[PDB]
Amino acid sequence: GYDPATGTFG
Repeated sequence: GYDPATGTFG
């Protein structure tokens, strides 16, 4: 779920 690339959650 967590977006590591952008550092968000989607």
